[PDB]
Amino acid sequence: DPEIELFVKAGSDGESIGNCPFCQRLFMILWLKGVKFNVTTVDMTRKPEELKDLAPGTNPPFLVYNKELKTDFIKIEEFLEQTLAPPRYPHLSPKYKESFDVGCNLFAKFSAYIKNTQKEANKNFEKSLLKEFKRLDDYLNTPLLDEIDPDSAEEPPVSRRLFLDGDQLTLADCSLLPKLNIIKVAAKKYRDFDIPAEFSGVWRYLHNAYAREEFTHTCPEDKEIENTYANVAKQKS
Repeated sequence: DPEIELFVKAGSDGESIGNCPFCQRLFMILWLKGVKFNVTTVDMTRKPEELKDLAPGTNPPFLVYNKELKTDFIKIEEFLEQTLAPPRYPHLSPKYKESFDVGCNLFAKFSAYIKNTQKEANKNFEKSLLKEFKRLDDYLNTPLLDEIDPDSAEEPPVSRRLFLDGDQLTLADCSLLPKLNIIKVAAKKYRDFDIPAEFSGVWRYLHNAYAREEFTHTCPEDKEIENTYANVAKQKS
């Protein structure tokens, strides 16, 4: 294997894994590739010391691959998917771009919702979030074009696939799952929001996903997520 060290955001104690969904994204990618790697946390309250190195534009997440520094979010993902490739490593890119797009819109609506300072606007922001969850629910319940149901074969009426793009974890899941974890924790804490039980596709996905260590063991403690929104989630009225 190559020498890989992933530098992620440290939590409140300056040591634990912090709330950083792109850090978690990269953590999951490395785990799913099956490559040997280390994860080091960076205490962003001690930048002069922790930011070694440097090149001032270096900020977590960043990664050192055989001594080469790699930076800037998606560029790191692209490099890893390219370099850790078959025959030796598994291909993780999803077949369908839509598997990405459904996740980015959802997190944006949550962000608007959790940052809304006007309690009187809560109904609209909540409806907005729910509508995007319904989009995700629909995506997860609608069979993909290449989908073969294990029990009923091709062209099934409803989807029972495990994950966004099929039955294997892909980059699309590495993007969305950390964000879904954030939404679930933060929205419950600060808006008493639960993801509706009626969204059976979303819940099927969550159950499948929380059964995979690659996701659950890369999550920060819930309180790190709660800490992120402690100030911005305060409302007028």
